[PDB]
Amino acid sequence: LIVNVINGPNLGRLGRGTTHDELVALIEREAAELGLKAVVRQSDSEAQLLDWIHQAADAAEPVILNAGGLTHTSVALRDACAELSAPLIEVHISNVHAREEFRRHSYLSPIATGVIVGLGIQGYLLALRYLAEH
Amino acid sequence: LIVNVINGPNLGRLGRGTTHDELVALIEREAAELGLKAVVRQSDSEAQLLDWIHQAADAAEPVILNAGGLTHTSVALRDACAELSAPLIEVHISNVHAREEFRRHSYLSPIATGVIVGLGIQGYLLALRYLAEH
Amino acid sequence: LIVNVINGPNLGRLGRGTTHDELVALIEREAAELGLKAVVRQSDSEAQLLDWIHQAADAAEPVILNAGGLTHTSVALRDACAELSAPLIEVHISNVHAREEFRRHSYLSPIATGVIVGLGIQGYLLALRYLAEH
Ligand SMILES: O=C(O)[C@@]1(O)C[C@@H](O)[C@H](O)C(OCc2cc3ccccc3s2)=C1Cc1cccs1
Ligand SMILES: O=C(O)[C@@]1(O)C[C@@H](O)[C@H](O)C(OCc2cc3ccccc3s2)=C1Cc1cccs1
Ligand SMILES: O=C(O)[C@@]1(O)C[C@@H](O)[C@H](O)C(OCc2cc3ccccc3s2)=C1Cc1cccs1
Repeated sequence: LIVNVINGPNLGRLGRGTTHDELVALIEREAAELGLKAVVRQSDSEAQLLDWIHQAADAAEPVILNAGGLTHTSVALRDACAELSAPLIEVHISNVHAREEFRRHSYLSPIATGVIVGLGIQGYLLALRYLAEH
Repeated sequence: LIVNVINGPNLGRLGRGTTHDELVALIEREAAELGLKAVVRQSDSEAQLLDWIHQAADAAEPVILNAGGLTHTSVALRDACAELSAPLIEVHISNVHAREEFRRHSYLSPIATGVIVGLGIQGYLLALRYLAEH
Repeated sequence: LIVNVINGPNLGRLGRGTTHDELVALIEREAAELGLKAVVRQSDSEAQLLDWIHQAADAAEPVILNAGGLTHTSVALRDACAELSAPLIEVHISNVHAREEFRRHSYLSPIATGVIVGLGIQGYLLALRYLAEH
């Protein structure tokens, strides 16, 4: 049943139209409809994100991760994620391939099961549906 | 009146001749002379720096930012700064163009109003004077 | 007598055969045999690692540093380490030259006294022995 949705730096600033709290609500509702339980967490702290990934590794739970800027920069986060035995779906709200070159490189994509970008907040919901059907 | 001066990693080690406390004193005095209030904050924690940038975004206040090593490495910090509606002045005490190649690239400069480097601690004071006259 | 052994992100996950606690035990025992005192610390937080490096700088104590993913990414950590007056030995358990290209670049190596990689946990013990004989 359990899927961990982990949001990284700046994701708490969503909507300041959809706020981060509203995103949590949308994800939780969709998870319920799919027979899952979504646990949604956000932090601007890499160490906090690492701890949540460690917990998912210990629990053998899947992760939907939007790491924000750390996607492009953090080897530590990638390496934490490499311990996950369950699927890892990388999500970006924006199309990271449509702006600065540096955003087109992700440390996470090579070790993720898959990646969804540019489909807005629905990307999280589509990631949930992937996990439900697998 | 209010200008946020935000110092990143290692800036607390200044003078260990001018210490970070002495830098705060110099900035506060100059701000007073210019009819401004400077709020000076330093942290080695990226998450703390992000929170201070978020607060400046919410308050529509300008920021003078010396991000230390994060200047060259942090997309998360750049992205937080992109939310600022008021001016962002990037400051470096040292001339970052006169040593290692990696220091000559800043994630902040492309989104800053302007950048002052190599003028020592006076760089902060000159940034204050820019904001006062604008 | 005192050598600071500082472990960065993900090192707390060792053995989850040798756990991080067992690594601490092995290092402490070897330090004792060499007439040293090893102080072993681990954190997933860059800010915490920076504080431990600052303390070693203030105490003029040597550092054996395995920075984990931050080895490849953190200018802030490198810059903190540049304040150290005593030796800095960079250690990696794995051979960082035998996998992804990005692991073959270290911000720490150019400012370290030396570097040991790929010799497993014994790398820490060999670093201790270097410091003991110098
Ligand atoms: O597309 C993403 O999900 C992304 O992982 C791309 C990543 O390159 C960037 O650091 C980021 O962080 C930069 C941000 C921009 C922004 C705009 C409006 C409200 C909040 C935020 S946070 C985000 C996260 C995004 C969320 C929404 C659009 S991008
Ligand atoms: O020039 C800067 O302001 C800079 O943002 C350049 C940046 O590349 C570097 O990570 C850093 O951080 C490296 C440091 C060096 C140093 C030397 C003496 C006392 C404190 C510090 S902290 C600094 C910050 C600087 C402050 C003073 C000189 S450079
Ligand atoms: O070789 C190292 O010491 C290294 O600094 C290499 C570095 O590139 C990597 O981020 C890391 O962090 C990735 C990790 C992998 C792993 C595997 C088994 C148990 C724990 C960990 S943590 C480590 C630290 C390592 C420890 C053991 C093997 S690599």
